[PDB]
Amino acid sequence: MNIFEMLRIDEGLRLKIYKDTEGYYHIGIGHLLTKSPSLNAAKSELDKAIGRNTNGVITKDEAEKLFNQDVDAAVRGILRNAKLKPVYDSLDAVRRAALINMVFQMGETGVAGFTNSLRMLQQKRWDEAAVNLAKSRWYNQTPNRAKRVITTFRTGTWDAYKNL
Repeated sequence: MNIFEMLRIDEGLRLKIYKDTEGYYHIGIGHLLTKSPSLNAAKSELDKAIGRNTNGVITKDEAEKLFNQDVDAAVRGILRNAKLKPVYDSLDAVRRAALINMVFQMGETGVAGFTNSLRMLQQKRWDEAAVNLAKSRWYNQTPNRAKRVITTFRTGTWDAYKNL
């Protein structure tokens, strides 16, 4: 199992513009188009990202292309982040995958704000962090996903994703 498979599970794959749980427009494999109300705005951003006139629809290859660029940017974001870097460098390979997942979903900025949970992960206090992490809007809005990542940090294995 790896980060691409993991996120492919959590995000799904939609070939047409769609709204995610917070009503924002996306496409592909959890690719944020725009934060605004305009489908037009969204269609606009989509064409600029793809480089062609899409008319709100893209191919699988196109989606995978944005996906690879997005995974790439999440990792780089973590590495350039003063609050995130040390945490990530202190973790094992599986746990690193869980942090990249969070970053991909809510942004560096949103993750760097889980201050207390970050300290706990850094100290290898697995069960304590998992409870802290669950005290969040993030867990209350998308509990099944949040749970999967959380057990992941807890246990350091892919158990939560096997059978998916």
